[PDB]
Amino acid sequence: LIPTVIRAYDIYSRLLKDRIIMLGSQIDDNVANSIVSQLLFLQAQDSEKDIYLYINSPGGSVTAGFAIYDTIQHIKPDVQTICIGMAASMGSFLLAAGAKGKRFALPNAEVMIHQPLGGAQGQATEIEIAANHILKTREKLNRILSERTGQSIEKIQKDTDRDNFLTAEEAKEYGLIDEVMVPETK
Amino acid sequence: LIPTVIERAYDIYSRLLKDRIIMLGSQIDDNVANSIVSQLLFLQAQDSEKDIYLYINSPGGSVTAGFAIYDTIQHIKPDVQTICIGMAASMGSFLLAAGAKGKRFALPNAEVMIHQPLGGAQGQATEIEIAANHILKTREKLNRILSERTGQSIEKIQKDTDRDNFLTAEEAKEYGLIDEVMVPET
Amino acid sequence: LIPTVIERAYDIYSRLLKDRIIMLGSQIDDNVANSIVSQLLFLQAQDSEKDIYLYINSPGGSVTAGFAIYDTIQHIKPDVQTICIGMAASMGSFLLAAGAKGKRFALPNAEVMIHQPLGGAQGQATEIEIAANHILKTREKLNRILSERTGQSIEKIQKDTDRDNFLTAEEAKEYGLIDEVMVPETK
Amino acid sequence: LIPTVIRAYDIYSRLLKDRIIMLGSQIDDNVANSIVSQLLFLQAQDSEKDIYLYINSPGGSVTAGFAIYDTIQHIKPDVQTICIGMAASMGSFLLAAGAKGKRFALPNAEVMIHQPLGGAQGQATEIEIAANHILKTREKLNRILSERTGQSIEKIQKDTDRDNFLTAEEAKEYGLIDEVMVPET
Amino acid sequence: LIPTVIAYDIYSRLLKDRIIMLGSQIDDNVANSIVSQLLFLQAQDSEKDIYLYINSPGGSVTAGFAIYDTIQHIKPDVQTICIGMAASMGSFLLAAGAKGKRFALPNAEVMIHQPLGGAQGQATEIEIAANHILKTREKLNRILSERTGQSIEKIQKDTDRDNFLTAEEAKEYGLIDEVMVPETK
Amino acid sequence: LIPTVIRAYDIYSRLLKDRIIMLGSQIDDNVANSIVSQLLFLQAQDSEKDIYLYINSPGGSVTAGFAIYDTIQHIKPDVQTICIGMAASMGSFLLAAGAKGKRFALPNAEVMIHQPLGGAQGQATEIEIAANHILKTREKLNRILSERTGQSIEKIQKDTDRDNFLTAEEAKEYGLIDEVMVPE
Amino acid sequence: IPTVIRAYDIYSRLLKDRIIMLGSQIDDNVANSIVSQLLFLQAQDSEKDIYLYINSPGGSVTAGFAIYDTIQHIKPDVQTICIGMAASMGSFLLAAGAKGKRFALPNAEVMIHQPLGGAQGQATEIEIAANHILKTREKLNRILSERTGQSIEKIQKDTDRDNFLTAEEAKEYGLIDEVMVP
Amino acid sequence: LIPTVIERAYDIYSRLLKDRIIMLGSQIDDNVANSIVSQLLFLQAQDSEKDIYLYINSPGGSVTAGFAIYDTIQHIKPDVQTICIGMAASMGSFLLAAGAKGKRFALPNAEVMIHQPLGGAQGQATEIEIAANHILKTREKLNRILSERTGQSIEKIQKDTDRDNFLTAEEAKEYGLIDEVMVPETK
Amino acid sequence: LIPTVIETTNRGERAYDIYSRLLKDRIIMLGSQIDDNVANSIVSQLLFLQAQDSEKDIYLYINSPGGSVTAGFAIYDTIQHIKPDVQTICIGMAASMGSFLLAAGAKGKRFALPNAEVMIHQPLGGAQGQATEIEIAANHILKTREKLNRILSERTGQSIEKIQKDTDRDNFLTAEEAKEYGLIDEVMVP
Ligand SMILES: [N-]=[N+]=NCCC[C@H]1C(=O)N(Cc2cccc3ccccc23)C[C@@H]2N(C(=O)NCCCC(F)(F)F)CCC(=O)N21
Ligand SMILES: [N-]=[N+]=NCCC[C@H]1C(=O)N(Cc2cccc3ccccc23)C[C@@H]2N(C(=O)NCCCC(F)(F)F)CCC(=O)N21
Ligand SMILES: [N-]=[N+]=NCCC[C@H]1C(=O)N(Cc2cccc3ccccc23)C[C@@H]2N(C(=O)NCCCC(F)(F)F)CCC(=O)N21
Ligand SMILES: [N-]=[N+]=NCCC[C@H]1C(=O)N(Cc2cccc3ccccc23)C[C@@H]2N(C(=O)NCCCC(F)(F)F)CCC(=O)N21
Ligand SMILES: [N-]=[N+]=NCCC[C@H]1C(=O)N(Cc2cccc3ccccc23)C[C@@H]2N(C(=O)NCCCC(F)(F)F)CCC(=O)N21
Ligand SMILES: [N-]=[N+]=NCCC[C@H]1C(=O)N(Cc2cccc3ccccc23)C[C@@H]2N(C(=O)NCCCC(F)(F)F)CCC(=O)N21
Ligand SMILES: [N-]=[N+]=NCCC[C@H]1C(=O)N(Cc2cccc3ccccc23)C[C@@H]2N(C(=O)NCCCC(F)(F)F)CCC(=O)N21
Ligand SMILES: [N-]=[N+]=NCCC[C@H]1C(=O)N(Cc2cccc3ccccc23)C[C@@H]2N(C(=O)NCCCC(F)(F)F)CCC(=O)N21
Ligand SMILES: [N-]=[N+]=NCCC[C@H]1C(=O)N(Cc2cccc3ccccc23)C[C@@H]2N(C(=O)NCCCC(F)(F)F)CCC(=O)N21
Repeated sequence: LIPTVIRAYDIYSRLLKDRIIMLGSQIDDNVANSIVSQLLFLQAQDSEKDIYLYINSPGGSVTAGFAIYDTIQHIKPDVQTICIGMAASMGSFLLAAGAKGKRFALPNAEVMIHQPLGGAQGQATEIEIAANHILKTREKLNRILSERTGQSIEKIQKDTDRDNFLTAEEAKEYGLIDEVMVPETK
Repeated sequence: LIPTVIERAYDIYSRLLKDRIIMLGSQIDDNVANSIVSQLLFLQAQDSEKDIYLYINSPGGSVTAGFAIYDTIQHIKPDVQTICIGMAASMGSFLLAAGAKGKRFALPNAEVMIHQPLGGAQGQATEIEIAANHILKTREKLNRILSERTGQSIEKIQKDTDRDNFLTAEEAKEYGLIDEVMVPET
Repeated sequence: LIPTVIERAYDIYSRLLKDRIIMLGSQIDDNVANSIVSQLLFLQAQDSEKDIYLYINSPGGSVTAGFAIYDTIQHIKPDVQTICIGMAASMGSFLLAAGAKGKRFALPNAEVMIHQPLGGAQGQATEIEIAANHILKTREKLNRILSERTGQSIEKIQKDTDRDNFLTAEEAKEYGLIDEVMVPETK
Repeated sequence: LIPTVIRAYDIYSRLLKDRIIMLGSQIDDNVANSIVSQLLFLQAQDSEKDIYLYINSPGGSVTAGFAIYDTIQHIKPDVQTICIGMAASMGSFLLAAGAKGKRFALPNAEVMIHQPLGGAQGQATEIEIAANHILKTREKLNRILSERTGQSIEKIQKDTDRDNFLTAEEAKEYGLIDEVMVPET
Repeated sequence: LIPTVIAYDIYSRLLKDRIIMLGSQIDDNVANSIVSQLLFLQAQDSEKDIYLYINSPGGSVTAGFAIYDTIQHIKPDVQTICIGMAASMGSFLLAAGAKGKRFALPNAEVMIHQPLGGAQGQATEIEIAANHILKTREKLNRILSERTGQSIEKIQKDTDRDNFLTAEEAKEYGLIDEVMVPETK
Repeated sequence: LIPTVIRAYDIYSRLLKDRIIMLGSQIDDNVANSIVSQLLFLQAQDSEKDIYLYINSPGGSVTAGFAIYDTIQHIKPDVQTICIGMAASMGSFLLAAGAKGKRFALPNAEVMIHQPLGGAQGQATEIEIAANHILKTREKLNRILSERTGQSIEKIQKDTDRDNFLTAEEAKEYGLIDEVMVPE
Repeated sequence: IPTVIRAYDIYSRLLKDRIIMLGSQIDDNVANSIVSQLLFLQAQDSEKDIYLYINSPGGSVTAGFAIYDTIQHIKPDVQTICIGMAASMGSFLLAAGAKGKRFALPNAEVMIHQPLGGAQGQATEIEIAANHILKTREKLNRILSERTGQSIEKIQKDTDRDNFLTAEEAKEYGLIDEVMVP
Repeated sequence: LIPTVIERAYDIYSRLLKDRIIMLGSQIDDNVANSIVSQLLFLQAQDSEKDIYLYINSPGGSVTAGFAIYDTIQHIKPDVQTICIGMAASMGSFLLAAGAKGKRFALPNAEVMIHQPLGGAQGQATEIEIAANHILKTREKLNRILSERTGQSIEKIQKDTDRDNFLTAEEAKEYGLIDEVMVPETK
Repeated sequence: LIPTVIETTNRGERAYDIYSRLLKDRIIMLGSQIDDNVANSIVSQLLFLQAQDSEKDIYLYINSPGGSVTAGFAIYDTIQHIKPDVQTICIGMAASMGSFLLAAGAKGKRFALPNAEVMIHQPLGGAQGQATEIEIAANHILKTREKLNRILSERTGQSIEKIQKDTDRDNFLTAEEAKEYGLIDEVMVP
């Protein structure tokens, strides 16, 4: 049950009013379509002011993740990315896809990078097509990470061969984020 | 949970429909086709001249449902722009190609896939024959229209759709399924 | 799932009903038939002169639910237009063929299918006989009305419905199931 | 529990000693392999004496049936066919396949003929291949039935379009069997 | 069915007075809602205390840290009040409240244990998962050490298995500052 | 379908306006959280006026029950308890937890007391911990019942060993309630 | 399964006259049995022909290759006789019989296609499985070319999808030598 | 149905055991290991000098069950030949490599596969650590023995077993898992 | 499918299933999870072998993940009761009650092959119902553990308190480690 805040907003709709979008679950097409539409709407409201993408996600669909990636790059406003809780797989990809100098993580947040997961069954030719497709998809993802992080493509491939868990501070020095957002007031 | 925007209160997809943006964001069944057909007809009645924008993030689905969307696009006066974000596969890519000439787009990292239609039949040989003839006719009809829409020959469409054929956004433009790859201008 | 329209706030399908368009967009069960019957009666009461438009994207379903729609169409004063978009199969195509003469339409890539009715029976020989005779009378009743609506003879309908018979929008017109293929004029 | 008779035999193996093979179930590969083995065994014991194929079966696999059919035709001994209870689909095809003048049914035995059953899922090209395969298989069945019964291929195709039940007498005059084996007073 | 007051649902009414309800197993949905609420209450009033009700058996560690980090990031003191139970990540969040303002009511139950997880597949994948959960445990223990005043190794021994504590025992442990006494009538 | 009464209220929210809280189901964390919130709301609405806790419950979670218990004792207003239908296990504990002199049952209401239920699976040391935990919980429940009823702990222990059903009148003489509320 | 009279079950009686029955889907259990039978028949008599009955929809590739290698290893000629059907690895094994001694009965069905498989998990795991089944296909197609006389590129085209053949069509393709007429 | 052979009525696998052939033709579990251990012990007692022949067509399975077989092979006096027919995967290929040196074979089209051991663990971080340390020790143990049996270095074994690694019979020979590919006589 | 072995005699052919042939030479196979069926069979086998010869050694083969404690104690007590020495040999694995029974073999005749795995841990159980029912089950399994630990201490030479710490969680041991622990006497080398 999502609480209401007083016009009357559900808490997530209230956050959208101050240009905060919530990527808070597994990335499927429904989540992507919603985050795309929110990005488009916020552009139309104001092309100058920053948008804030909250990321607490284990990842999910690559294609759905790319719907969000492209929409972030297409629109005029800077899209800040803030990892809170965890950003894994396509979650961590989108965290690195934020506007330069405005990608953050909170101190105890967990960033994880790995290679894409998929499947194929049937004839040897069908297996070959699926294998060729997912290998092209991985290289596409590794290319963009290399550009976004400033690590070489070969380093990205080695480090994503298996699940690679990084602390907030480790994700900064890797180049996935720009800053560990510390508690100033405390 | 779909967020709400206030600018009167709209759910996000209804706010997009106010600016003539329809969302084809899931598998194509009869329910999705009927919702889209109704949105198309409604937007015509509001304004028969202004452009409609059909967002496509879909893996295809039912062929007859897809054709309900196709025929309703062609019937109405407004240009329906097609925009592949995320992925457009099978009947999704067909409906991408059915967009108004000069206004079929795909974002850079969007995935396009074409293949032949999928079906099934069980029972007596006479029933298998009838179902086999039906799905072959259905493929000829799809290949006919894809040839007319892309500029490729029917024989090339049939070879290239014999098994799953993945295409980048740029490869989709070279093939004639889209007109432009919508680059990040800003 | 369903988008809202502000033109008072309507869900999209309700906005279409305001312009006398009814959506038969699913498998025909009793819930669907009751809704459509209630819509037909409402539109009559608003205006007995103006046309009603029955959008048909349906694979068929319950025969009796189909006849609930059929009888309510024939009972009311207004002409009810039928427009096949996507597909109209089994009782879907029967209802497509039940539209007011000269106002049964299909868009060019719509699919039409006709067959005999489907049913079942399990138990004693006497119960199987009763169920068999019932479904046979139902088929004759369906074929008699299809003959009258299309102009084809009862024996031609019985051969052409013996198995699944797929027809294009154009083939549906020349069979007599529709009157006109609604071609795109602006293109 | 199959009873034993006395050298001790289970009852079916006792029947096999007198050259009687029991086709008493759905025709799958295991049943076909056993009957094929039995036919080859009985040939080796005596290439001349008749073999008696009891048929109480609803049919089953077409390829498994043709394993039985071809093995019947290949071997030297005449293979009598006896429909008791029922012979349906490939069961009735095998009933018709017996040695000429030696295909029998008992008076209340049921004979049914229909077209083959199958299935296909996936791409339109895969569906096309399965359709063409099963249609060829039906033509193959109807051609052999035509030769065996004396009826035309076109009549067999009309009479097998839907389930078609026949009495013993009706199956005789159709040409599926030669005689109705009546009980003596 | 949640009751309404005049029109707020009861939980939304509590949120109007800066009370947030952590009353279920901690998953990502619950974490995102609480994070959103914490950020909203900061924006309304950056000075005034927030009150975090905890009746939770724990759940996801990463979801718990989403809540933990947001509490530490915002300016307002976040009071924590254990009512019913605070277990696992629940008790971690109870200890994470503003110093001097972590409470439990007299019959509330506080439980602490080590995190739970899983791994299946190759030895190398099991190794990676094992090193990951051990690092997560050390991170949890380091922060609990800081919050309670107890040593990291005392936390490790005391969380090796389920360790149930009364409200009073939790206070002397350093998980809470006070056992909340009844209001003055 | 819960009926509405007319400002429009669903029937339970209407009862909440007049300081009546419904504990009408199994006690889990959700029920407890709702009731806790209602008790805190009614305190803020008026610190003086009585609150009425309707109890028709088979019990449930002990920790969820203690969330309701502690919140009752915390707040300023007297909380009346009224058992209608049944109060079993933690249900009867909460019945007994009402303000002194204002714990009621209607004449055919069923009151049942028993010991807590739980479980454990795994290693002997895990079983021991789970066993020690549930025994301390029983000692905690029995100590508070002793105080609330006037019965000795050892009498509570014997009487809760197995399921012990009590009539409304029997509940009064035991000390779980103060009065059987007769027809007016 | 009936008995004949010492007492034999019918399949064991056929093994006494050097006949092996491949009458089911090819899994490891069927392959271990047939390999053991082949070895036993070699030891009894290294010169006399062995007769492999084939009524099989195919099955595991590796299990099929257990039977294939053992046929090629032993001294006796193994005749292959397709009765009912020989599909996929069943047809591969049919083509593997001694040269001039591969048969099918008139109405027997022979089918050839490419091997089936599957893979799930990481892209690197999918790549390995893809490369493995592609190698397995080249190996199967290579041997069929040698056994039939057809080119590797013709075998790859004809096995791209399910391809059904009559007994007569199997002869002129080179999968068998003779149609055994009654 | 396993066929019977008469000379004394043996089932076909028992007939093979008479001539000192043991069949490892399935997934390795405790039952299979116990049976193979017992056969090895029995064959030793019959004749401590003559070779034993271990047929391997197996996808592998339990590591401890596999080591039951490994140790019993090494314990007994007779040489235990190994012959891969069809496939030897994981612990299957380990046991293939464990045959008497100079007497480890594969037929030309036999698939040999080497990877790292598989396992799992659910529960507390401490319980996950114990299960992780156990399987890592087990992999080191397997890799050390493979090194001694093949002549390859431990670090090369480590890299080549990190993922599923399929080898042909010939590739298994040059890797050192087998000594000979048993080619057929011409034609 | 358990293979059968046929040996020629002067008066025909004698057929044994392989495990029954091992029993002829006083070898008993503990090759599975220890349930009551496994225990009863092993108990009966021990009793039979005693009656055949009260002086000759019996050989207990152990490849077992453990199982029922009471079933294990059926085997344990029967071993101790009979006169013949019962050698124990771990091949593959001996875990939990498996390793306990390994440790229970005749002093000096407990073995393991070099790559055999030996694991010790505390007993497993469960309880559901009333607090008092939980108490009884808890007290019962705790007494069972004390009983297991006390006998292991006598058999290994390790103190009760070290056994308790070493069995608190799953403790995997190599064959050599099991020797030095006192669970076995010798690693039987090739
Ligand atoms: N180079 N260049 N660029 C700018 C051309 C954008 C173009 C277009 O292609 N689309 C298609 C589209 C659909 C869905 C999601 C998308 C995400 C990323 C990009 C495109 C998307 C919609 C957009 N409109 C708009 O924003 N209207 C304002 C209303 C937005 C609302 F408030 F409804 F959200 C309507 C007017 C128009 O011409 N366009
Ligand atoms: N170009 N051209 N033309 C020819 C006019 C079309 C004609 C008709 O055939 N239909 C049937 C129909 C139903 C459903 C979906 C369809 C999709 C494609 C084609 C037809 C469809 C409805 C339409 N009306 C309308 O749009 N009224 C405006 C309201 C629209 C709303 F806002 F409700 F959506 C009512 C008046 C009328 O005569 N028609
Ligand atoms: N002989 N004769 N014939 C023509 C008068 C019809 C007659 C009748 O038989 N019914 C029964 C009926 C119920 C439900 C669905 C039906 C569908 C098809 C036919 C009948 C139906 C109701 C109708 N009314 C009405 O339409 N009122 C207008 C309001 C309609 C609304 F707007 F509510 F939908 C009330 C007054 C009345 O006498 N009748
Ligand atoms: N006409 N004619 N033809 C007989 C010559 C045929 C030839 C052959 O092709 N086969 C293969 C075969 C296998 C299985 C089932 C089959 C069914 C139909 C046809 C062939 C079959 C076996 C047969 N043998 C035999 O029958 N031996 C007698 C013993 C039989 C037993 F008693 F074991 F069953 C061994 C000697 C031999 O050269 N052949
Ligand atoms: N001290 N300090 N520092 C740093 C300034 C915070 C900064 C920011 O980093 N975010 C990202 C963010 C998103 C979601 C959850 C988060 C939880 C914890 C931290 C960050 C979070 C959003 C925030 N905004 C805001 O609060 N606007 C007021 C409305 C809040 C609402 F009412 F909607 F909740 C918009 C303006 C802005 O610059 N920021
Ligand atoms: N004011 N005061 N006082 C009395 C001081 C109590 C103190 C506190 O400890 N909490 C924590 C708390 C949370 C949830 C359930 C609890 C149940 C029992 C005890 C504590 C609870 C919240 C409370 N607030 C309040 O009641 N505000 C009134 C509105 C209540 C509403 F109507 F929203 F329910 C906010 C102001 C405040 O300092 N407190
Ligand atoms: N030419 N050539 N060939 C074969 C002699 C090779 C050699 C060998 O490599 N094996 C291993 C082996 C096991 C299982 C299946 C196999 C299949 C194909 C090849 C090998 C196989 C066993 C064989 N023996 C034998 O056949 N003894 C006869 C009895 C056979 C029985 F009747 F038991 F089956 C024991 C004596 C011996 O040195 N060998
Ligand atoms: N030097 N040295 N070393 C070691 C002496 C071996 C010793 C022993 O330790 N065992 C235990 C044992 C059980 C099960 C499987 C084992 C596998 C590998 C090693 C041991 C095994 C049994 C063996 N016996 C025997 O083989 N008898 C021959 C008949 C065997 C039969 F035919 F029954 F299988 C009985 C006489 C005897 O003293 N031993
Ligand atoms: N030391 N010690 N001694 C053995 C004398 C003990 C005594 C007894 O208490 N039992 C009960 C018993 C039952 C089952 C399992 C047991 C396991 C452990 C102890 C006892 C068991 C049976 C035994 N008998 C016997 O062994 N007869 C020999 C035949 C054995 C066979 F071959 F059948 F297995 C019959 C004669 C007799 O007085 N006894």
